[PDB]
Amino acid sequence: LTRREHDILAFERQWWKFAGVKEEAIKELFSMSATRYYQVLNALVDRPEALAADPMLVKRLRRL
Amino acid sequence: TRREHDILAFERQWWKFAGVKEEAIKELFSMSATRYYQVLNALVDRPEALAADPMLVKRLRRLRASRQ
DNA sequence: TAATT
DNA sequence: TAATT
DNA sequence: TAATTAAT
DNA sequence: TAATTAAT
Repeated sequence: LTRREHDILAFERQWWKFAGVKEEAIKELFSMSATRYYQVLNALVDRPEALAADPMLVKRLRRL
Repeated sequence: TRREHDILAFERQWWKFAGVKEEAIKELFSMSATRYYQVLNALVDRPEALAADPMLVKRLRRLRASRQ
């Protein structure tokens, strides 16, 4: 289906631009490079206050 | 520790975006996300997929070849 | 770039 | 330590 | 003593 | 398109 494959290419194309918004947001919200954010992120997941402050978040993230 | 605070809300709101992405998947192609990801790996590695966009497929192969 | 200096 | 690397 | 993607 | 021990 080409009339539906054309839709599929756009759908993932936009959701790519959103992670870019996250990258821009992280840079302008924390004055940090976008990946050092993720370096300490998985470390703080394995801390009891992280699983107490927001359970579903750390649950999904630790699941990786 | 207030940086830790707003980071939690940040990933929380972008977790909701992932949730919005899941619902967008379920109501645009009538497809569960699991089979959606079961075919995504079978389509990105195609000659036509690489041809349409040079950066998209390259990022997809590079990042998963580094995470795994 | 990214903890490490 | 503290911008600078 | 339950849960959950994921496997087969 | 569901099932099921079994894994983590």
